[PDB]
Amino acid sequence: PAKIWCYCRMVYMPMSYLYGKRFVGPITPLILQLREELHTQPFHEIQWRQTRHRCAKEDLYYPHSLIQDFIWDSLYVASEPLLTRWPLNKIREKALAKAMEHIHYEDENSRYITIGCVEKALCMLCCWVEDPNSDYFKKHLARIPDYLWVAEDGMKVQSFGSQLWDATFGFQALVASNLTEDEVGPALAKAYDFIKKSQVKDNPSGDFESMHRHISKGSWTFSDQDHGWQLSDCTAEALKCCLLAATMPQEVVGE
Amino acid sequence: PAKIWCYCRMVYMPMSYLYGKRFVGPITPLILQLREELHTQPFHEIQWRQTRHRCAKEDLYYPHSLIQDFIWDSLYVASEPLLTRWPLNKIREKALAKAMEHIHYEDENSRYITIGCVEKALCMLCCWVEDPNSDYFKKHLARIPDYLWVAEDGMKVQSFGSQLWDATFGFQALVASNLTEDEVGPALAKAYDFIKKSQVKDNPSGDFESMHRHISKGSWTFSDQDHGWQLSDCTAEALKCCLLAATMPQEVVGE
Ligand SMILES: CCCCCCCCO[C@@H]1O[C@H](CO)[C@@H](O)[C@H](O)[C@H]1O
Ligand SMILES: CCCCCCCCO[C@@H]1O[C@H](CO)[C@@H](O)[C@H](O)[C@H]1O
Repeated sequence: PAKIWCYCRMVYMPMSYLYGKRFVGPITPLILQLREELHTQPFHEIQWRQTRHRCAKEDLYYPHSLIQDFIWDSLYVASEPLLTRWPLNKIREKALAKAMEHIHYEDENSRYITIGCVEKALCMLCCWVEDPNSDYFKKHLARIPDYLWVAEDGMKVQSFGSQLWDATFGFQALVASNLTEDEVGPALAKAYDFIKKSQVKDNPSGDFESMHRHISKGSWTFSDQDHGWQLSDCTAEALKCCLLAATMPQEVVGE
Repeated sequence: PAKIWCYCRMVYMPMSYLYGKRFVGPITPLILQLREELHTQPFHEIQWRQTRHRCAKEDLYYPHSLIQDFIWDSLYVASEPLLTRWPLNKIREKALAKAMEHIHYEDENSRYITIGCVEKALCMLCCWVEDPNSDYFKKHLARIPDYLWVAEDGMKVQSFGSQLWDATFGFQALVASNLTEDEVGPALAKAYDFIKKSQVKDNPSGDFESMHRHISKGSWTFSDQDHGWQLSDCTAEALKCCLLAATMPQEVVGE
């Protein structure tokens, strides 16, 4: 796990837990009346072992390799006959406990504003199926309205914040443009103090080192300081903005 | 196989071949309209892995042991995930060929009047699914009317012949009973010549030895000489009959 990308590691881990637990949601009367119209054949009177490899020709960009397909096919008969009727209690329970503790340690350091709407939505189910009555679930439910957005069309969902990146770009554009009226000074200061306050300085809570994470020291995020994720792209623009504002007079922009 | 009983070995071997080939008969319109009324639940909408161990309390005489059930459960996941989607070509083909050649070598020596109606019926299907157009199948079909029988009730099926055993018992009873009228001599001779002709003297065709069979030399069967199966029960009565008839005068019973 210390080799794969961070996004894949944080997305597939709840998927791994859900697959291990084999959790299925309750079959409401809507589900039974809607599952028939979707499939072209009867719901329960079809096969599933040979239906696993059927890729559409419209949504196919990177086809699977022969080795990957062979590995998946071998794993299907290696795991399902074994860890479903005679599951290894020790191994499976340790894996589930490690996944749960890793998710709990990750969300606390991320202030429950974890990367990705899909990842947060899946983590909410992952923590709800473990304890429907807790405080982590309630706090996850509380940050849900932080992603909805409205536009000319109906309500949409914002994948992640981008205020810092656009603010830095706008500040750079304003300082590069000639100060004709010179009245942009108050706005420049009122943005510069926010930029200074947006710097992430504290280390992640707990043993962030040796936990499949990288050291963060005076780093910048892409969305906001409440996330605490290092990203070299935004830091490079922030440093340029700070250096360009450094040569500006103190009496006009402030400290 | 040289350890188990002969009847079990000759009965389960066609069962083994049928299970290995996974042969299923054609689904006629009668089958689809009759498979629904039998099962209390829908035909295809039920489970089968956990339905394997459900023994009735009326037809249970020798319950399965824990070790036997564990062995079957382990074999179910050892064989089905392996030898159904990725079958060992060499091992399975050699096993099927050996079963076919063993059945063919056994039926030729048995003159197609093999032991048991169920075993013969299963062997007929086993040889038909291999070659519907042959001579062994036709000769098996020709000996079918050798088992049907009629009585006061409707037509029945006779599992095996018993003419020799009853003939020996009747001959012993007649010779033990005092010859009052002494006119039973012609009948005694007309039965004694048949008894002499009923002795199995030839060895089974081919290499009967070292083929999971026992040596037969001047043995007797239970049904008729056309079978060629050693049985110590009938031989003991036949020897007693021969010895008791030996002391009888030659001029009255013949040679
Ligand atoms: C030291 C070996 C102990 C037995 C291991 C059996 C194979 C692992 O398999 C698991 O083991 C569990 C505990 O026995 C059982 O519930 C089942 O056999 C199975 O779930
Ligand atoms: C020397 C190994 C050759 C490949 C055999 C793999 C194990 C045998 O097993 C069988 O072999 C088939 C033929 O390859 C494959 O379809 C599957 O592995 C299986 O059906």
